[PDB]
Formats: sequence, structure tokens, C-alpha cells
Amino acid sequence: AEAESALEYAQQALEKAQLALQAARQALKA
Amino acid sequence: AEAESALEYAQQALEKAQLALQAARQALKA
Amino acid sequence: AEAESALEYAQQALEKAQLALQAARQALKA
Amino acid sequence: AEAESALEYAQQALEKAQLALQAARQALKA
Ligand SMILES: c12c3c4c5c1c1c6c7c2c2c8c3c3c9c4c4c%10c5c5c1c1c6c6c%11c7c2c2c7c8c3c3c8c9c4c4c9c%10c5c5c1c1c6c6c%11c2c2c7c3c3c8c4c4c9c5c1c1c6c2c3c41
Ligand SMILES: c12c3c4c5c1c1c6c7c2c2c8c3c3c9c4c4c%10c5c5c1c1c6c6c%11c7c2c2c7c8c3c3c8c9c4c4c9c%10c5c5c1c1c6c6c%11c2c2c7c3c3c8c4c4c9c5c1c1c6c2c3c41
Repeated sequence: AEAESALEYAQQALEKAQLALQAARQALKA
Repeated sequence: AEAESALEYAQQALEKAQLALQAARQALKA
Repeated sequence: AEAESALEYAQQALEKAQLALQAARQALKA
Repeated sequence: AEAESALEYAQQALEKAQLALQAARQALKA
């Protein structure tokens, strides 16, 4: 239901934040 | 540049995760 | 219970990520 | 420097949020 869908979406959103964060960390190392 | 865009995206992704989490939180107490 | 505690912790963790992200975004602007 | 430390902390915070979210996800299906 809504709660489950919300947590799945949240996890997906966090995954996207993480991959963008990794790109940014690499960019700073240069 | 890429680093700035990445952090902006990450912040937006986290905002999305937070609002879904708040929905889930309310659903639980419901 | 555990689910509620988990979501509260998760929200707190995300809040901490967000404030660190804001510091980083400011640092890049300089 | 500060920017690097901030992103490292943010990434660690998000990791923590994700593991709590996975616990919550399991609790729901339970
Ligand atoms: C990567 C960079 C590049 C690649 C990496 C991919 C992902 C992530 C990073 C990273 C940033 C990079 C670069 C940059 C390119 C490039 C590519 C690569 C892909 C990848 C995807 C993601 C992912 C995020 C990640 C951030 C992160 C930002 C970084 C930037 C730029 C920039 C730009 C490109 C471009 C493409 C495109 C891909 C697309 C993916 C996603 C998302 C999004 C993330 C963001 C965003 C930032 C931002 C932009 C664009 C842009 C968009 C788009 C795609 C999107 C999308 C997103 C963002 C866009 C935009
Ligand atoms: C701020 C910076 C500074 C202030 C801002 C505060 C918060 C956040 C940022 C930011 C980064 C900054 C600077 C830096 C100082 C400074 C201060 C300020 C405080 C604040 C707290 C948070 C918060 C995070 C934020 C990040 C972010 C990093 C940034 C860095 C350094 C650096 C450093 C200092 C120092 C203090 C200290 C405070 C403490 C808070 C938290 C957390 C943590 C966040 C992280 C971490 C990064 C990292 C370190 C330390 C360190 C620690 C500690 C405190 C901690 C803590 C954390 C991290 C430590 C560490």
C-alpha cells in the first residue's frame, strides 16, 4: 500500500542521491 | 560545473526521499 | 516499534546528510 | 578539506539511512 510504495520510492531517491554524490566526490579529487 | 550540478541533484533527491518518508511515517501512526 | 524507530532514525540521518551537503555546496561556490 | 569531509560524512549518513530503511521495509512485509 501507500506506506510500502513510499519506502520503495524513498530508497530509490536515496540511491540516486548516492550515485550523484559519488560523481561529486570524484570531481573534487581531480 | 559537474560537481555543482551533482550536489544540486543530490539535494533534490534527498528532499524527495524526505517527503516520501514523512508520508510513510504518517501511514504507520495511522 | 522497530519500524517506527527505523523511520525516525532514517529521517534524522537524512537531515544530517542535508546539512553536510549544504556546507559542501557553499564550499564549492567560493 | 571541508568540502571533501562534508561529502564523506553525507555519504556515510545516507548509508545509515538506507540500512534503517531496509529494516523498515522488512518490518512492513512482516
Ligand atoms: C554523472 C555525470 C555525468 C553522467 C553521470 C551520470 C549520473 C550522475 C553523474 C553526475 C554528474 C555528471 C554530470 C554530467 C554527466 C552527464 C551524464 C551522465 C549521466 C549519468 C546520470 C547520473 C545522474 C546523476 C549523476 C550526477 C549528477 C550531475 C552530474 C552532471 C550533470 C550533467 C552531466 C551529464 C548529463 C546527463 C548524463 C547522465 C544522466 C544521468 C542523470 C543523473 C542526474 C544526476 C546528476 C545530475 C547532474 C548533471 C546533469 C547532467 C546531465 C544529466 C544527464 C543525466 C542525468 C541527469 C542528472 C543530473 C543531470 C542530468
Ligand atoms: C560544517 C563545517 C564546520 C562546521 C559545520 C557543521 C556541520 C557540517 C559542516 C560540514 C563541514 C564543515 C567542516 C568543519 C566545520 C567544523 C565544525 C562545524 C560543525 C558542524 C557540524 C556539522 C556536521 C557536518 C557538517 C559538515 C561536515 C563536514 C565539514 C567539515 C568537517 C569538519 C569541520 C568542523 C568539525 C566540527 C564542527 C561541527 C560539527 C558538526 C558535525 C557535523 C559533521 C558534518 C560533517 C563533517 C565534516 C567535517 C568534520 C569536521 C568537524 C566535525 C565537527 C562537527 C561534526 C562533524 C561532522 C563532520 C566533521 C565533524
